[PDB]
Amino acid sequence: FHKIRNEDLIFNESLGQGTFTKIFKGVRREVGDYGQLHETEVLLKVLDKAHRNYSESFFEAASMMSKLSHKHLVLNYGVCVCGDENILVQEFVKFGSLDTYLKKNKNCINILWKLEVAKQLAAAMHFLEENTLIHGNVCAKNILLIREEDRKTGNPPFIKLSDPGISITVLPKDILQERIPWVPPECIENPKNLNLATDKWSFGTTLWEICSGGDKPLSALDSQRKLQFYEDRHQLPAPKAAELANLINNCMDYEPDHRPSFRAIIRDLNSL
Ligand SMILES: Nc1nc(Nc2ccc(S(N)(=O)=O)cc2)nn1C(=O)c1c(F)cccc1F
Repeated sequence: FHKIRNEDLIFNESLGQGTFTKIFKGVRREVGDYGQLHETEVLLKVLDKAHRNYSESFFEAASMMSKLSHKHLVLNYGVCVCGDENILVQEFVKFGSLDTYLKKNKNCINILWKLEVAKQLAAAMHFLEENTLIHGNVCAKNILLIREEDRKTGNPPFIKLSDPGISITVLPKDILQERIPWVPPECIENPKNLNLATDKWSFGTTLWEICSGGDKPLSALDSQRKLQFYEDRHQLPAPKAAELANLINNCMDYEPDHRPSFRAIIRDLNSL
């Protein structure tokens, strides 16, 4: 990972929180191509000092996303570990997280938009599966909108997948339970069961989000009732716009070995 100096980073407005992290929009002063000076918008993820003991996992996440290069994977510029800080320096995606966008733009997102976004995410996950690289936290909040759909020029929307953050393999059990139903049942049973099939399940949950105008599945259930939801083998209800409900349920198969490959997922999406 490229080391960025604290003096080249300016912290601006807060953009919320992650798991044991605080998030800020910022600026990186840098020498760019041809020796030109740039002051570039960046996204700064800051591990909580009180949780410094997660630093390794915190950075492993980013390392995962930077192992390979792909048009649908967020770019990491580097890290800042000056002083007592553990900072990830990431590309700033103009239009933010997909769940927020879906909530704010419900009455203007049709099935074609959601189908294109789903195909793009499936392409990213197929790229990861071919490379046998586990993401571990596919969710609408970790999908970032680079470009809005412009039906006046035919331009589709364009999305990227962000980093998964601290792995579910080291997170406390109560956080994992709160992450039902993105975390698959075999990972509630044993977080060391993290596997490629995990991302197929979570991809299903993410499709549910995309089709549900940004609602969170099972948000009305507390952690104990989410646990029991998995124990009684329930599936998510079909979204009102149910065009993708069969694919959602096929991805959210309680048998991990039965979840379809992302190539079959993509064929399914293209058939619609
Ligand atoms: N890499 C990245 N870029 C952005 N851009 C962004 C974020 C929020 C807004 S706004 N005004 O709240 O709607 C506008 C632009 N986010 N981002 C992330 O990794 C990220 C994430 F994945 C989840 C949550 C927060 C994040 F910050």
